[PDB]
Amino acid sequence: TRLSLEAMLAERAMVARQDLAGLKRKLAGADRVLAPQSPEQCGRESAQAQARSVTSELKSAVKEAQGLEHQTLDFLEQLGEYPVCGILHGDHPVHPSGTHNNNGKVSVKRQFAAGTSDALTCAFRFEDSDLVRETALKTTYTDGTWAGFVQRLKMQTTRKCVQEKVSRKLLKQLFPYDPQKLVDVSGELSELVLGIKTNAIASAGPPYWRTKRDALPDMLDCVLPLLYDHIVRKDLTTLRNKHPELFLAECKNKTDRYEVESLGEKTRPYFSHPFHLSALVSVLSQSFSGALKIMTEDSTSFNAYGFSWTNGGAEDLAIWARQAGEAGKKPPRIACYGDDTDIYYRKDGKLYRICPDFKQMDGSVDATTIEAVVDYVVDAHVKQYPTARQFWEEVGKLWVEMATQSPFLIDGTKVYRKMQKDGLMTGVVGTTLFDTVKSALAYNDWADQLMFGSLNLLEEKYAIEFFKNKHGLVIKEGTWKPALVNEDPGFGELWTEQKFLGLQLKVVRRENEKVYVPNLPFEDWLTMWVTPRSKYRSKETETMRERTLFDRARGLLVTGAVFDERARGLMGAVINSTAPEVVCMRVQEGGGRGAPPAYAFLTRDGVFEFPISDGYPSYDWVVSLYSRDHPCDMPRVFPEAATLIASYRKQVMDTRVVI
Amino acid sequence: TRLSLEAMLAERAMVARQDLAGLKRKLAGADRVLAPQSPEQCGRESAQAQARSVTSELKSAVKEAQGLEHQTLDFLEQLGEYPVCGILHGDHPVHPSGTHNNNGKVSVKRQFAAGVNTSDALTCAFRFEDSDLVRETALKTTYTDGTWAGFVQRLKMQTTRKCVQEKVSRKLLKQLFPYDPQKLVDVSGELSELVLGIKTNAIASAGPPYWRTKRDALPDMLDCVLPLLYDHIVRKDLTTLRNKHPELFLAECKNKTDRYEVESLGEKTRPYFSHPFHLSALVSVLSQSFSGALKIMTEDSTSFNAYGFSWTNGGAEDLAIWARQAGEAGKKPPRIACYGDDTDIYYRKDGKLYRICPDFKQMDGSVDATTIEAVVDYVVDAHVKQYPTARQFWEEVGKLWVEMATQSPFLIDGTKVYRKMQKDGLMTGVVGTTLFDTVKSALAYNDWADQLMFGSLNLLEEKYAIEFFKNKHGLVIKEGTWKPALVNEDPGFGELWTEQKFLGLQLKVVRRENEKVYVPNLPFEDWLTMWVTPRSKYRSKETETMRERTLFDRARGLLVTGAVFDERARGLMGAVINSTAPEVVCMRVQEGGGRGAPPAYAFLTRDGVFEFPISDGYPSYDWVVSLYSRDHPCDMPRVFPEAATLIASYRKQVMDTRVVI
Ligand SMILES: [Mg+2]
Ligand SMILES: [Mg+2]
Repeated sequence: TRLSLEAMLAERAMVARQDLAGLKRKLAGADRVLAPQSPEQCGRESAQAQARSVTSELKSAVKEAQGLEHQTLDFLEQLGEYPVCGILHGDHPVHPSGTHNNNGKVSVKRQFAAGTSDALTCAFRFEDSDLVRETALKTTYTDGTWAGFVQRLKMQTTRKCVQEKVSRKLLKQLFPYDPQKLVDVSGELSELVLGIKTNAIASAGPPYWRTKRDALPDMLDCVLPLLYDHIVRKDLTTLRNKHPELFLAECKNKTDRYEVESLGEKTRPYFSHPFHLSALVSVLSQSFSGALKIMTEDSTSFNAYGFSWTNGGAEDLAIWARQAGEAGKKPPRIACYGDDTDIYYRKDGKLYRICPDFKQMDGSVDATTIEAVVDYVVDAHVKQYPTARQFWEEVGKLWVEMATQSPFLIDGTKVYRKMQKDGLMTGVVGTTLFDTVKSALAYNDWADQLMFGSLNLLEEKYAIEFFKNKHGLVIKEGTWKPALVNEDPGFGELWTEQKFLGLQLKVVRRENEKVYVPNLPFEDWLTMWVTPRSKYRSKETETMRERTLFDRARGLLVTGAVFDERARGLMGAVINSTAPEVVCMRVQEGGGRGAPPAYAFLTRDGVFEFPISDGYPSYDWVVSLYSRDHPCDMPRVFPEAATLIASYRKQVMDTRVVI
Repeated sequence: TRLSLEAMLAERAMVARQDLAGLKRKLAGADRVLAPQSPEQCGRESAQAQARSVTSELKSAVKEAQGLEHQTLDFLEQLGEYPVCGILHGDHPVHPSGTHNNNGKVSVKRQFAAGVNTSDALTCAFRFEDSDLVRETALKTTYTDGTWAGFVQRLKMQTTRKCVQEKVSRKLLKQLFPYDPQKLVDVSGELSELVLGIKTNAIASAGPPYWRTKRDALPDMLDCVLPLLYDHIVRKDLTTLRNKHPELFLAECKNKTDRYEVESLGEKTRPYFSHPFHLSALVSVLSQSFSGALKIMTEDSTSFNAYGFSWTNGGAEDLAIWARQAGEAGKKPPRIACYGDDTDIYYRKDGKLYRICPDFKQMDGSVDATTIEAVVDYVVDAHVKQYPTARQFWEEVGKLWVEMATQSPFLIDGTKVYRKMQKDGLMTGVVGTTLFDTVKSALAYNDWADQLMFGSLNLLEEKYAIEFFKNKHGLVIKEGTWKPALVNEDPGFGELWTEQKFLGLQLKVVRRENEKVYVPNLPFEDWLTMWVTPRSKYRSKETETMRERTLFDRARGLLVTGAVFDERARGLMGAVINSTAPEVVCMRVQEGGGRGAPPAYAFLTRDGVFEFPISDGYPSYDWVVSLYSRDHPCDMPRVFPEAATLIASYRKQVMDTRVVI
């Protein structure tokens, strides 16, 4: 008696899905269920050479833009230099020795490196050569450029803003929430802070200069109680003046997909705040976003922050939109998510959709909006939990400061500050909500003006002037183009050609029912496919790179690529060309279910889980994800994999037989 | 990727306990709770040299004994050679290519290696204990493969003894071995699910034709051989299978690596038989179900069965309560408990309680075929009476069980296949060995007890008892081991019931709060023998960390088994625990499901599974006594009370959000 044979089998299975050579051998000749795929266009040698040619040209384009000189930073206030923080936690300084330290002053260095071929090689292997080359040459995943970084930083720290007229009553109307879903912030702080969610590998900011996971004990055990003590004694000025690095941010260039042709003019900045400040404010921010209604749940709400497409969401959007009324008679339907908007109105009874773009919206976010949002979120909590009002009002003051006036490093030891409170410091906790409110306030006023009779605000020329003069918002010319909505699309038809949250809305068939699903043209799926958000990693083994392609193919199929013939066929070719042992190996990501899709708005929580790491997204299964309460199993690539790997298939052996 | 800080901390803690360098640093100034310990007696240098001298002398004794010539194997029937099994499972033969194959015939090679156990534990004993005693104790016993000479000598002894057929019926077995029929497994279920329920040792040999560990051979056994076996059972066609694939019924006769007395290495090495996995797993359905249903003597006063007795949670005291019911010899029934070849006998003479603990000499040679067949029939009948729709299948399995216990062909060394000349004599290692031994012993002691009631009170005396067990039951009682002892029926704190052992342990009373607690006990010298003779040989790639952690785990196991109740044994184990490095105490460990390897002693609990509460606690007197107490639960003390927060580098501080500012 050590263990049951059943337990023995279970343990053998765990080890077996870790033996790639063993999986290869045991899956040999197994029945494989193949996804639909496009036919091969060229051989491995040609596909790889064609991908290398594109990559070489892009590397050259990046190197040239990265060589451009950049403007001076004179548009910011200069604050001198900060001393490296000396606070100790036990045996070590919280600011690690010999890092981010130039002769005792805090220092940083911006990364603009000039360093994706695997996915591009696949696209050339299975898709049209000219189309793949032309698409892949337009966009690249890059650190960007000094010149474009400074240009964009200037644009969002020097804009003339308009202070919004906003009150708690108005925000209740535009952003209703469920008070019973707010976290009880009159509880103990440690336990509240331990509840916030964040990215384990994101930077903890100054003074930690480490990942959040590495810095977490220093933040929790050492800095947070120090911060708390000075908050409640109203003594933050002493802490700031003695330990300025505790309130210092870092201004960083965002590595991202960028258009090759504007690399020299556009790289997006964002700000990385100290871990203790962002974690503390996240208690309010994440509690509030968790409690917000979205527009499909409450027709007075302008909020789409929280909207998600699966489980009927896509159709919820359309049902909500069809309620839009005749302009100048009845309310339009306006949904705001960060700087993204979906606008519906009727003219002569016909439904129209507008999907305009703001230019560098964060530069237009005025300080009055920022303070009103903080006050609205704080007041929501203290109305429900009034015994903790004063503590969280102090936190709200920290939040406003972080969003508007934190000092920050860029490159070297020079500390900077924005000249004015106006302009949102992108990346601060709550960025998305600040953007959403500013947009909704502007569109709410727009809708009021329609009811006042100014129906020419339906027209681009006057709309652009209105948003600029009355709200300090820049609507990109050419983006205000009302489109006739196909209100009840037929099978395979689009709602409109416009995108919201990065996706089109389409109707497809399941049985004989219409299902609303996300969609994109092939070229847009291809752009995402060929520009993975990962740099050359020598660590990445052939097996890991092979598995990455499989996971990314699954992710795009679930996001809607299964509903485009070519995109579906490309992802299917990737899946079909994945080795059996790579399909069936044990994987870490997704809790062993396989890495979830990159697209953030499939579900409200943001966490999507594949049912199994060795399934693939068939049309039927993905459609079932977008249908309401209509479930389908994810199909296995190798139906017999479990028993093949275990080298055992149960046979019923009856003990009751006559002998 | 996106996680709560709470989950982030939990994940950090997991990583932290795998980083020995980090643990060492974070536990450096940690406040340590010390177990009671003996003081250091000599330095490391002197302790290692003294240990080296002992191992060197033992290695020499073993090599010489292993050189002794062995007697011939002519006392067995010889059956020729068997062909290597050719059955394929998918892409491979069930009998691995290029192993156990001599020109197409099945072959084995007995291992009699000259490597003893390790010297780490012996070094600790020299470090913290008296030099003469450690040396004298260590020279007496060694963990060894044994010798050819002793192996064959012992094999002959248990395959050639004249046995006495027992007079036994289902009615008598019901009387001596009551069981709960509702606890029997429903063997009219589907066979696969029944076989997947049996428990065995993942790394034991799967036997012929697999020649692999049970873990490695399991899919071959389950998916390939078992259904083949099943098909031939239900078609009454086993003869076809045996004649075509004889390796499917072949056993291996093996020398048991074990602790052995150095001075008898040449005369005594234990044989046992390793049967094919498919046979032992199939029969284990009945055997393990039956032992799960058996009553033990402390639950039913008619039962002679202690197979299933366990010491913790009041068991030790249950034994004493049960024993005190023994009556005046020749007037009222004694109290007799049988476990394998071990017995505990109680009777009263002039009202005074006496205890006998005799030893059988190689009892398996004495187990007669009538007893074996009766035990199988009783176990089968119990199941088919409770589950009558499966009578015929399990009656066929019972026939296989009897063959495996009495007549399986077997290899020893080379290709020669042998068989025991007679049915009599139990093939030690067959599934059910313990029960077969237990029934044979109980049948004999039941007859002994009957003779007392008939007036034969001279059977209380060794001379007449030994003659009776030989002549009436073919059992050999070892001279000098029938020595009735006055029992201390109500021992005071620190006092023994008797100095005798049962299941390897003495019975003692100790104090907990203000109550008496009955606990297992041993003299220091016996704990020391076990401590210095680990059941493990030298293994390369066994890092110092693993070796240090093994000493820690073995010290815990001995303390829990009863060493905490002997002052010197407690002090030696405590010295080892206290000298274990903090990072070794607090590191993450695999054994015991992350709680630390459980004690080697098998009878702490009935199911056999013992789990430590935490891998970084130590067994204090208070905690161990609580395990033997009837309910009284106690927490296992941590060696480093602050380890968790030190390792996490975080200790919660209450920060009130309701403050006025
Ligand atoms: Mg848009
Ligand atoms: Mg005994």
